[PDB]
Amino acid sequence: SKPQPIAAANWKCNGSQQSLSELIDLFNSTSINHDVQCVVASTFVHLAMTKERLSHPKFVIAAQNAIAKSGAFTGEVSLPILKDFGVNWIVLGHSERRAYYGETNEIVADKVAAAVASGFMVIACIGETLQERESGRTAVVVLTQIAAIAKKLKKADWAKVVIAYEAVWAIGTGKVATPQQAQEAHALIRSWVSSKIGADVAGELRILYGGSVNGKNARTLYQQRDVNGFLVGGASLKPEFVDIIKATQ
Amino acid sequence: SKPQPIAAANWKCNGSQQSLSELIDLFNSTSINHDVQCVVASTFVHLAMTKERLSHPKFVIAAQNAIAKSGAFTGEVSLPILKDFGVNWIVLGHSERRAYYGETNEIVADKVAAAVASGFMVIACIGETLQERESGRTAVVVLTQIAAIAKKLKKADWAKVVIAYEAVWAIGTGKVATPQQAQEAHALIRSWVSSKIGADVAGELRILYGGSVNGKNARTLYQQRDVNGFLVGGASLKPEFVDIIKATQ
Repeated sequence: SKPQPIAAANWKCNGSQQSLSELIDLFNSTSINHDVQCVVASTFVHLAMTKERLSHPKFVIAAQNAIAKSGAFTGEVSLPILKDFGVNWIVLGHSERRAYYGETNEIVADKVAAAVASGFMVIACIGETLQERESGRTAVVVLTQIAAIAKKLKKADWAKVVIAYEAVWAIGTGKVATPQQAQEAHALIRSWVSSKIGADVAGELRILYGGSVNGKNARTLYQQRDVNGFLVGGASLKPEFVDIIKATQ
Repeated sequence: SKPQPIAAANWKCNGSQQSLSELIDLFNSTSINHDVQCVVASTFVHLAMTKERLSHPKFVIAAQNAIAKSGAFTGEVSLPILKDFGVNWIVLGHSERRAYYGETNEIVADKVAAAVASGFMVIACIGETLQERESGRTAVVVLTQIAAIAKKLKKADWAKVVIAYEAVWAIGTGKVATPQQAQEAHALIRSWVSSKIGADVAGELRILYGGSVNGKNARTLYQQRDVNGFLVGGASLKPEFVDIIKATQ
């Protein structure tokens, strides 16, 4: 048995007010009989409606991104802004931001540490591409990313840290990730944390699977020793997200 | 005559729920006797409240950025999302996003083209830096930037285009933008438009001044022939933004 699992919805850059309203209420309707933190990471635009319309005691809201401080940064949203808005959870370092929007390992780490310092619960994303997996660089890449983050934190910080292992290599590539492959990656990350931060931090840490997660595959993913729940992409916009949460029992 | 002026508030990455609420109600309180579009560009997070709480007939809400389409773009907000949210104005290509967030001339142009195609009113920002100006490259840079935008648009598109001339070189630098320098930038711009797009377009086009504007300089800036209002930064978070609106009379 395990730390409290997390079922996190990464809606990404998606939703309409009507589509999202209905999903929120489906989420509200769910009876969750176990301890699980559910999280909905909507676009910035949708944070208001979600905050107001989502009333479920097991759900919190998150941002999908931020910058560290307010000021002369047109188009961007900052941590104190989110904080003032009552958002206390945030996803940082998503593969898409690292790929498209200039988030290097250091930029992500700095954002994580800034969010940790401001009181956020952080879902810090790491993980490797297909090309990196196929060139034998899974451990090099993933451990590099997490080392970059961890050197910006101190022990106390890890209470507020969640690590999402995005198996990007396993999303839309032909390669469907087995529970074993998932487990093998999560084990790698947990051993690293044990060895580098300590076995007590490693035992408390939630490591989320953020490859392709759906209603069908979640339970058998979740059952693996070192999988503590999920950061869900496209399925999180659908009813089966409920079955993903249920799969964390 | 001058076309309808625009008084636009760029809040940049600033505001709390309480601070912004008070500011919005001041804006609601204003009595505006002349024809002017006031626009409030808040952070994505504050769009819901601004929309809900701003009730003034001369005001519209705007975003400070978007990407073209919805999808797997964690952290970003798209044009369709904004549209579904009732947001029909947008500021694109702000100096800060060009400087910090990878927006080349092409990227801005592409965003502007997509927003226009989507039915948005677009405040497209151009302008040179202090050292561009002091190397004698004002006209090179500014006309380069508008050309990159214009080549992706067609004639009928321009009814939805506003140009904001950001006098970046004049904000916090010690260099003083006289009304004469504002006017000659604006004239360069409208000349270009007249000569490259058409004198009819150029006569209808709002070219907003977006160097340092405050309640004290605004009237004198407005009275220049080629200035059609303002994209105000710091002063837009303050009461004197009302005086800036009044100055477009």
